[PDB]
Amino acid sequence: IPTVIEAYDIYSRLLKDRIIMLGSQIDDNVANSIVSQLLFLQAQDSEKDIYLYINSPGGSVTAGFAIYDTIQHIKPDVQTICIGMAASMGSFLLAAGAKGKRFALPNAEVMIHQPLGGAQGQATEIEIAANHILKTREKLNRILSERTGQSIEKIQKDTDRDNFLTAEEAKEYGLIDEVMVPE
Amino acid sequence: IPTVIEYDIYSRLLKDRIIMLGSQIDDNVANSIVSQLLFLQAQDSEKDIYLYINSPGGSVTAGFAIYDTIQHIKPDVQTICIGMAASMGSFLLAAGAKGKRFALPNAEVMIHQPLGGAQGQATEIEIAANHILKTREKLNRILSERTGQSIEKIQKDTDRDNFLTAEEAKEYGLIDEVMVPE
Amino acid sequence: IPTVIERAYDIYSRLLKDRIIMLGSQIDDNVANSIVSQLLFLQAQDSEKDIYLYINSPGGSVTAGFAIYDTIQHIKPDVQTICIGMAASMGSFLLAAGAKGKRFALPNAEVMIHQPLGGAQGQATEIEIAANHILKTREKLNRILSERTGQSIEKIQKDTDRDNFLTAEEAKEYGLIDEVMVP
Amino acid sequence: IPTVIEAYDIYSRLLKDRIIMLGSQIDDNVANSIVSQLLFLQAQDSEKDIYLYINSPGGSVTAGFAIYDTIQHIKPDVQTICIGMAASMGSFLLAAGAKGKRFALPNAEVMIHQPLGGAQGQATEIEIAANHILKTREKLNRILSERTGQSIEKIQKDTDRDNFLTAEEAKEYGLIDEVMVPET
Amino acid sequence: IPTVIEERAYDIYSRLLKDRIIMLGSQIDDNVANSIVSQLLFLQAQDSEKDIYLYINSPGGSVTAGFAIYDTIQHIKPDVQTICIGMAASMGSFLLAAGAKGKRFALPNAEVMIHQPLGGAQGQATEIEIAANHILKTREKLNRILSERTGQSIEKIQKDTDRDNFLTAEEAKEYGLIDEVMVP
Amino acid sequence: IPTVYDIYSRLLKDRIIMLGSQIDDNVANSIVSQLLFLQAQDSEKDIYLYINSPGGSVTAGFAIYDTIQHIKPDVQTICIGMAASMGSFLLAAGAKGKRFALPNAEVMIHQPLGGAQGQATEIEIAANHILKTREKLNRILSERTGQSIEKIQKDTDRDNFLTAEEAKEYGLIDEVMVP
Amino acid sequence: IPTYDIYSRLLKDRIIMLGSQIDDNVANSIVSQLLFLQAQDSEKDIYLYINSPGGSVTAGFAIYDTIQHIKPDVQTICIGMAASMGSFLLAAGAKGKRFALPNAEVMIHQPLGGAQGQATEIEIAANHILKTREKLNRILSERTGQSIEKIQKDTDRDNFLTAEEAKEYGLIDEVMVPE
Amino acid sequence: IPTAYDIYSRLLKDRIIMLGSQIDDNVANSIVSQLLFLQAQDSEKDIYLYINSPGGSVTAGFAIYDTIQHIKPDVQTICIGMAASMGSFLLAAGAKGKRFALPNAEVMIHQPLGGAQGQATEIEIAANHILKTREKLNRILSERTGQSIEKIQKDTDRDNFLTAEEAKEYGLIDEVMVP
Amino acid sequence: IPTYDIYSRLLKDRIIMLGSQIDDNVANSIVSQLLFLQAQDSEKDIYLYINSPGGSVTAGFAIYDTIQHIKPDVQTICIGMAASMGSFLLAAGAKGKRFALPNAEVMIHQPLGGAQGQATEIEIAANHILKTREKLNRILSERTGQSIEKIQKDTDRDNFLTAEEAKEYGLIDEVMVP
Ligand SMILES: *[B]([O])([O])[C]([C][C]([C])[C])[N]C(=O)[C]([C][C]([C])[C])[N]C(=O)C1=[C][C]=C(O[C])[C]=C1Cl
Ligand SMILES: *[B]([O])([O])[C]([C][C]([C])[C])[N]C(=O)[C]([C][C]([C])[C])[N]C(=O)C1=[C][C]=C(O[C])[C]=C1Cl
Ligand SMILES: *[B]([O])([O])[C]([C][C]([C])[C])[N]C(=O)[C]([C][C]([C])[C])[N]C(=O)C1=[C][C]=C(O[C])[C]=C1Cl
Ligand SMILES: *[B]([O])([O])[C]([C][C]([C])[C])[N]C(=O)[C]([C][C]([C])[C])[N]C(=O)C1=[C][C]=C(O[C])[C]=C1Cl
Ligand SMILES: *[B]([O])([O])[C]([C][C]([C])[C])[N]C(=O)[C]([C][C]([C])[C])[N]C(=O)C1=[C][C]=C(O[C])[C]=C1Cl
Ligand SMILES: *[B]([O])([O])[C]([C][C]([C])[C])[N]C(=O)[C]([C][C]([C])[C])[N]C(=O)C1=[C][C]=C(O[C])[C]=C1Cl
Ligand SMILES: *[B]([O])([O])[C]([C][C]([C])[C])[N]C(=O)[C]([C][C]([C])[C])[N]C(=O)C1=[C][C]=C(O[C])[C]=C1Cl
Ligand SMILES: *[B]([O])([O])[C]([C][C]([C])[C])[N]C(=O)[C]([C][C]([C])[C])[N]C(=O)C1=[C][C]=C(O[C])[C]=C1Cl
Ligand SMILES: *[B]([O])([O])[C]([C][C]([C])[C])[N]C(=O)[C]([C][C]([C])[C])[N]C(=O)C1=[C][C]=C(O[C])[C]=C1Cl
Repeated sequence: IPTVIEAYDIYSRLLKDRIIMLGSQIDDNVANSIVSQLLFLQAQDSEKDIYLYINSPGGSVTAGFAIYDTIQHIKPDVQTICIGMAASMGSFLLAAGAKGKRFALPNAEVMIHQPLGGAQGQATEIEIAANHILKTREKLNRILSERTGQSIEKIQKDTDRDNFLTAEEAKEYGLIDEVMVPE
Repeated sequence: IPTVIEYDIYSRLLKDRIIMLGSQIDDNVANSIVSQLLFLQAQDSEKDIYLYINSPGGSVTAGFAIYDTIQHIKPDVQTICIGMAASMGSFLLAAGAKGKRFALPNAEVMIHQPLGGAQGQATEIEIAANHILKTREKLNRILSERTGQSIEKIQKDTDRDNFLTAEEAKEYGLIDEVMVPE
Repeated sequence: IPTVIERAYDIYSRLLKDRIIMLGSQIDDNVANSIVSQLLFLQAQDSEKDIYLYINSPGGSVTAGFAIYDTIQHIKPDVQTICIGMAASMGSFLLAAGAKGKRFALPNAEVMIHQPLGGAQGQATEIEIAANHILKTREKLNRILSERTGQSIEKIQKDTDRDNFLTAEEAKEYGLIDEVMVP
Repeated sequence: IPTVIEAYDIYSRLLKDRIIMLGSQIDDNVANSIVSQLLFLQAQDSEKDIYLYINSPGGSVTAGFAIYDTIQHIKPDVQTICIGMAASMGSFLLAAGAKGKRFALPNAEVMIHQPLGGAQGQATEIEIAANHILKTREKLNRILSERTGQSIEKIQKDTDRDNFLTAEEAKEYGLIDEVMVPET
Repeated sequence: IPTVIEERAYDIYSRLLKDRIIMLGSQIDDNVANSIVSQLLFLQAQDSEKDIYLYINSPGGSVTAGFAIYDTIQHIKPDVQTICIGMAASMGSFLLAAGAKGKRFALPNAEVMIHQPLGGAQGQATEIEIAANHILKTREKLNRILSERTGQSIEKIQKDTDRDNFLTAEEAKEYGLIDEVMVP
Repeated sequence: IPTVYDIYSRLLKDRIIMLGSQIDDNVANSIVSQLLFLQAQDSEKDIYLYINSPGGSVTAGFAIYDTIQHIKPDVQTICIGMAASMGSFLLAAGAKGKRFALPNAEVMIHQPLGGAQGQATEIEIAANHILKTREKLNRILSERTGQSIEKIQKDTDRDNFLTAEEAKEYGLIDEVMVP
Repeated sequence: IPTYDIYSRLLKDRIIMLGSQIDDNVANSIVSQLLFLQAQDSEKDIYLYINSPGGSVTAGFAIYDTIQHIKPDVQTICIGMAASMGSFLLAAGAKGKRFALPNAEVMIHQPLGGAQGQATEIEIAANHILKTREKLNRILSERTGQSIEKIQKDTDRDNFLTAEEAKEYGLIDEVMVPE
Repeated sequence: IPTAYDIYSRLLKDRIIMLGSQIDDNVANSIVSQLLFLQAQDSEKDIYLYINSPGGSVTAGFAIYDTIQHIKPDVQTICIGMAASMGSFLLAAGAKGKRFALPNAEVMIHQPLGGAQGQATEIEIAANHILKTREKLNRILSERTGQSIEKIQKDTDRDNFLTAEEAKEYGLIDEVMVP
Repeated sequence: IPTYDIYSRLLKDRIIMLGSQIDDNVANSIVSQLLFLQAQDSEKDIYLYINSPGGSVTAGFAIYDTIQHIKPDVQTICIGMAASMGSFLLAAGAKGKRFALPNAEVMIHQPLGGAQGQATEIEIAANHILKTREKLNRILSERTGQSIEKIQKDTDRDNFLTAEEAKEYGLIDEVMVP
């Protein structure tokens, strides 16, 4: 990763212009970094927009909600820009950007689906894990319904299996507001 | 395994209608035990069969293959716990002919709820959870019928591993008698 | 596996003398070759007397299963099928394949039906060929199961979308078996 | 494998009735056994038909040709019966049965495709390996052309990728003569 | 981890630490506890009166590593606000409840999970007995503290932690693990 | 194993059972089966159980122990090489007056070993189980040897190696077998 | 890497080196570099050197869409090999400013992937990779002037082109002759 | 192993036992069983024990040693190839006057080896056990060879390789078997 | 590596060290160094030391084409060993300015590779590597003055040359005397 001397790595240089790059799977380490960058940018300027680029195959639901809740909590608008692919928790965070400021580039892909997990142990323990993942799915569907304007029942049906959308399809669905046309 | 010349030792016992269940219960063990029970019924439909059980348990469906065959055939199947009858082992111990379920004095019996795993989409985990919960209800109902304990008590007593002495298993209704030396 | 002396038989060979075949494992080509050989042997010994096929199987290969299925339908003797323990996936398909009126399950036996599974890796063209093959296989399985059960192809498709666990009595109601063998 | 006491394993008992079961991948060990079974049966009776059941995903080309050439060499007709699947060298051996006596059961699958292999080393060594596998494909296509009545050009096109056929499609192609229908 | 230049160069976490923010975003082990304790001691020395903000996104971890953090929080003079984002499970939720009373928060979609300790023991019966007594005494200590931090009885905590118990942020507030759900 | 019958099958004809390995469920199943077979052949004649074993599973050992006590024939026990742990427990289980060791055979006694993993409640259950198992073993060994439960508990806290003569003094055997 | 590291020094002159497989980390870096260069000067050309065996389609489209989005022209220069997503990005440079060195190789082929699971899941994955191929073919048609039908046929298997053949194909505009 | 008897079973008919491997519990159980079988067939006729062994477990060796000393028939021992460690101990255990080695056979003597891991107390118990084992081995070897315990202790401090003639001079065997 | 690190210090004097197998990472670095030096001074010679067992053909051609493209002369100096793609790059230096030290070794041979899959795929891979060999032989013929037919025979198997033999072959111009 190259250096820019004004010495910054390229990502730290973009962060100076309020750009955050989410370009990997979402785990607790990534979420801790993204959250810290959001809190830092709010402290630097509580009113100017932040730009969150998303190229992510997804990852942990709780790590994703750390980012989601921080976006909703802070005062600046967070624009979201999908490049490459926003899948699974990636597409959920894309839909979480400020309304009117959610974008995808024309050949970027969006994929939505239901949560996945594992459970092992006594019948009672499997029951607890199943109830938890089902309640998690309900919470995700309810929020995505609010962010897209689609009904919970439609979101549930449309996420039963992997569902791949073009940028234009994601706009029609309500996951983004605009397909970004070239400058 | 030694040989007996009039057989491996187990085949020689089978001639006397004794079946030795001395391992974990998987599909291979169940197929063998079921085949032995069917053979013994065909050889003599009226004489008792003796099923010795020293087993840590195993697959529920494999256990039910054995359980349903015991209940289906005409001869009574006596069950004799030696060493340990745990989990599906204790369920099969309790499945013997009423009045003919035994444990040796220092044999141990353990009962608990089923265990398993589930991986995949939330919908798939839900299907797996419902299946293991329905399996537990079926096991508990049958154990209630075999012991005389209420389903509610069986559910409470199997929440975690529950180790019983032979005398405790008799009091519980899992066996009929502790076998005294001859 | 114990021995029985009448010469000397292993327990399974002794049951085969009474026209009983035990299918008690996963279904692969080696198992299918053994089951088919036993069926052909029994038909040659007596083309009129019933055969008893016990099934305790988690399933396996579709093509290995169809070697067994087609042999059952081809030979002259009726093949009774008896589920003990579990008949899942290709196991339940073969259970439903027994002579009509002579398909049985023990009371606590489990039956599970679902759609085929597989894998494919390589170029897009190769993945397409593999996808078309498994989809055509599912259509064939559904058509036969409709014929064996009396259910419509549309209902079978819906009911096999995910793992579907049936009790012996439910399998009878579904048309997969004819009777529960009650003690 | 169960035993039959007349003591035979089940396969030895079928071999007494001139039935050979090919139920695995085709490698040198399987070919050696099948060839030995064919030679034995001819020695027992040079006039009576042999029955070769095929449920195979395929395997080695040279092991397959050991079986193929033995079938064509011996005097008895060898009937071939596809159950389950006959793929790749398996479908080639299915087509090698006596004409008029090649069968598939109704739900059996047949798959044809081109040979596969590997090559590693110097450019010259890769060239030799490529020429060998290409010549092998030409040999297979020519024989399959003769067994099916299809042109070499059509077989080449139809085997470029994995090509799955139903039993009825295999009859239409000329790989088998009849679909064995159940009395039922 | 990006850098911020103020020239003094900070990683992003060092920059937040300048504003008295500590980020606990991983499993809790001895290395993590040593870092957190050191940060808490550093912040107390910089200003013994100003609040500290401890963000918690953690699946839990070692009980003794957790108590190093817990005891340091209670020992130092500044109030430590705790803020759950994502998930506070197991030793994570214990530390969430350890924040200054009135200053324990969770974000609206954050999850809190409470349960009993887990461990392992191998060796002689005497050794297994010692390990069992130790983990049971550890559980009693945890329950007693959680009773004091939440206002719930020890008997209720024991029952509610028998198996994994997942709470929403609002349920955690009702339980007494936090004081408020932080609204946007 | 040479043929005569394999060598062990030939000894079994003379009512000799060789326990010469670790004790697991498979070994216990075989030994129990041999004991039941010998009782069915002749319910009055003595059985000879040779023991050279490092020990093994407690429940597998109790399957053997309870069968010895259940059947009618006396079972003589003969320690050759080593009888350790559950091996020494079975040695002490032979018919009183008919428990032997060869002069250079070793006997070792110690407490049970095991594992426990999971929630505190699960660890508690496993600990209680292994502790009750030790109490059961000590009670029986007390009855078999004449030593108090307190002495057995103290003496099995760690590995305790005994010579044949020491095993006789302890009450684990009745006689050291002289040539 | 010698010392700015050498790549950072080239970046000062608006030169980006894509010299590896294309994964999400590489795409994130290239996109960031492109965005940085546009912010420094929105009018001056950028030079993207490509020596790559290919990689992820979505990572490649992150770079592709950023190239088309920003205002500066991006020249592409193939050195060594541009294969698969590498050759797609080569064709993505500003028209008239796509180059290859005389002995550089270009290879085009269809996408590859995997699918595992239920028949329905395999169907979804197959449809996805097939739609991805249609999208790639459509864009490459626009970039080269070849028809979608021709691109489909020519990418059925690995198709290796010399620099001059790549110019004839329309993937580049000129073969770079020595200065 | 050629063949109805396998070759070893055929030799056992002539009262020949072949010890041709490392000595573990399985081997000891087999050798002991063969010795008991031969005594039961004929309590007066000599037994011939061939030894080609690198050694092995001390307790397994003593199961064989004590059985040799217990039974009524004389056991001749014949070293072919090598008798090392417990192998040489068993060679010396044959009937006095009937211990042989072939001319090019090797004999090796040394002290016991083992391992210990755990608490200081556990290491102490293991050390005391192996030291007492060494004392027992040296005492018996002194009786079998006529050498003093002090000399055996010195001569086994490290690996000590003897020719057949040296083993005779030492007292481990009685005669070298000449062709 | 002591520390400018020692290599960065040599680069200031227009010296590039190629001291490893040739893969894409190494080629990317060498190319960048060549472009940097040309931008610093388009007229002064560059010195490329080569101690390499060879490596990827396409990575080698990235370096080869950059050497031929830039304006400064690139001197090549073989120390230790130049094998395979290493010796190809040695021969690629400016004519009159290709050197080897007296005990350095040069080895030439044909390309190597692998191919797995359907017969058609093996055919494509075989054709590709054979065309690559033809391309390499043609360029080496131009750089050495040997016929393509002679290069083909001489590279059929591993062919080890002394520095003096490499000079006689035309792979280098001079053996560097102390
Ligand atoms: B996506 O693959 O990023 C998806 C989230 C979408 C549905 C919004 N991520 C998950 O579902 C993750 C996948 C793991 C492999 C990281 N699952 C969880 O975070 C999770 C949630 C709840 C439970 O309860 C048992 C388990 C799991 Cl693993
Ligand atoms: B016991 O440990 O033998 C127990 C049976 C008792 C409760 C009667 N066995 C099981 O519960 C087995 C354990 C496996 C490790 C073999 N569990 C099952 O057979 C089973 C049943 C149902 C499901 O549904 C998901 C899973 C499993 Cl794994
Ligand atoms: B069951 O698990 O036995 C199921 C069959 C049911 C639906 C009747 N078996 C399969 O679906 C098998 C699973 C493998 C792991 C053995 N799948 C196939 O046999 C099969 C069929 C078709 C294709 O085309 C790509 C692949 C596979 Cl793997
Ligand atoms: B099929 O998978 O049986 C196929 C034969 C068909 C085309 C008639 N088998 C092969 O192509 C085998 C595959 C191996 C994995 C066993 N390939 C060969 O026998 C073979 C032939 C020629 C060459 O020359 C290099 C290589 C190989 Cl591997
Ligand atoms: B939680 O998973 O963070 C939980 C703590 C809660 C109940 C407050 N953590 C533990 O219980 C840890 C889990 C390990 C995998 C790190 N357990 C211990 O720290 C611990 C405590 C006491 C004993 O005594 C044997 C063992 C263990 Cl492992
Ligand atoms: B000895 O090592 O044979 C000993 C028995 C003596 C004390 C009579 N064996 C055991 O203690 C075995 C050791 C295992 C490694 C096989 N332990 C058990 O059988 C046992 C008993 C009880 C519990 O409860 C947790 C566990 C175990 Cl593993
Ligand atoms: B090339 O090898 O870079 C090729 C892209 C060309 C055709 C433009 N890359 C791929 O095809 C990659 C290869 C992976 C091994 C990284 N494939 C994908 O990115 C991809 C696309 C779509 C699907 O759907 C199932 C899977 C995959 Cl893996
Ligand atoms: B020789 O290698 O056979 C030697 C015996 C001679 C000295 C008579 N064998 C041993 O010393 C064996 C070696 C093991 C690798 C099998 N040692 C023991 O049997 C033994 C004895 C006592 C102790 O106490 C801790 C340990 C061991 Cl391992
Ligand atoms: B030398 O080992 O550097 C040699 C180059 C000489 C002949 C000028 N390098 C290769 O031949 C390399 C070897 C690899 C192990 C890196 N081969 C290729 O670069 C190459 C070229 C073409 C093909 O087509 C299939 C494959 C390979 Cl691997």
